Order: sequence, then C-alpha cells, then structure tokens
Amino acid sequence: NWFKITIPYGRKYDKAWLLSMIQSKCSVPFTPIEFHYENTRAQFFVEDASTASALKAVNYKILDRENRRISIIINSSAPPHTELKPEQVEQLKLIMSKRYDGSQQVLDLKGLRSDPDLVAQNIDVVLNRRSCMAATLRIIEENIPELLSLNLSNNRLYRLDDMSSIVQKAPNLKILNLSGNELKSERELDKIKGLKLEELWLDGNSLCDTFRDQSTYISAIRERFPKLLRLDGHELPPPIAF
Repeated sequence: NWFKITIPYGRKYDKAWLLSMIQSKCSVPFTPIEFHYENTRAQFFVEDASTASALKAVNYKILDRENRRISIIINSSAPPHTELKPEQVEQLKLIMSKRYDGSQQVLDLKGLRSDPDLVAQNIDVVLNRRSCMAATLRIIEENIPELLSLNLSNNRLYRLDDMSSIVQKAPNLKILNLSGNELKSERELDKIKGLKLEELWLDGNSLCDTFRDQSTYISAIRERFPKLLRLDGHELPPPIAF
C-alpha cells in the first residue's frame, strides 16, 4: 500500500528547505520517492502506512516566511505513475464557459476536439473517454443546473453509458444533439432514457441505417422519449394515445 503526499503551493518554497522542515517535524526518517512539481503543488509518494501517518502529523505545523502554515494532504494511492489533472479541468471548465449561452441556457460542446484557444495547448478534449465526460457532466451539475439544451454532436461518441447520470445532473435538459457521432445501436438511447426531451438529433449515426422508414425510426425513439416533439430538425406528428 502506497500513499501520495501533496503539498499545495509547494512550488512556492525551496525544495531543499521544504523537505528539511518536514523531516524536522516528522517523527521518522522518510524519503521522497517520486518528488515532482505539477503546477503550484509539490508531490511525492510514500510506500509506507506508518510513514504516511508520521507525515500527516506534520500538517499545519510548519510556518512559512510570510507567516502562512504549510499544509500536507495525504491519500493512499496506486503505484508510481499508473485521468484529469486539476489544470485540465479548470481549462475544460473555462472552455465550456466560453461556449455556454446564458440567455437560452445552451451549452455547445460541438466537435470539441478541434478547438481554437486550445489549438494544441496539448490537452486534447476527448469526450468519448469515460473520465472526461465524467468531468464535463460534473461541471454542468455544479455550474449549470438549469441547462436546457446540450449539443454533443461530432465527438465520436459511441457508448452513452458514460453520460447516463446526466438525467440527475441536468434535470431540465429538454434539447439534446447527438448527431454526427459513432452510435451504432438503438440500445444506446436506453442509457439516457430518463431525460424528458422535447427535441433530439441522432442523424449521422449508423444506428439510423437500422430502420427501413421514418415511421419505425420515430416509433423507436419516441419509445424512449414519449413527449418528443422534434427529431433531426423536423417537427413530429402529435403523439397518438390509447
């Protein structure tokens, strides 16, 4: 069992001074295996449960030059160098904001991968990646609870299960655009069945070549979203009840 020690604002101090001050308080000798900087914070591992405890007891005990306390956060963790970095998120978060229309609550995450402003920053927004859509939805839940329309077209999406918790994160989502993706089956829609969509776009997905006529297509989709009014830009015939 390993532990990862993080010192927020570690790059604000002399590596030498810092590590020494820690040891001067830590009851036992330790060794920073894999010490490295990752933006302001300093990080290193500790392959020992007893040590980690000793290290954690050093938290809040070191006063710095400008009279601030130095904090040490400790969590157990995997191995040496085996996901989204804070920096990627505040970035992804920032981009998302620039593409949210407050007036109509519309988040446009269209073809995100080919974006100006992050033209090679080296963070390639990959929404078809589980961890990333995870982060995305998480930001929506925190910052845009009242989201009404979400555009996720052209992102090579192929497994909607990754965004199946959107039902509870975006309660009022009514419009969803999934056109131009890599959905193969009709079954994928079942993972987002809970949305009370009024509008939906699926064209551009191979799942369409699954039906022989619009009649069947609309029935299948409406089967999941009963109150659907528009589909692929076209208005649908009022739902017939029984």
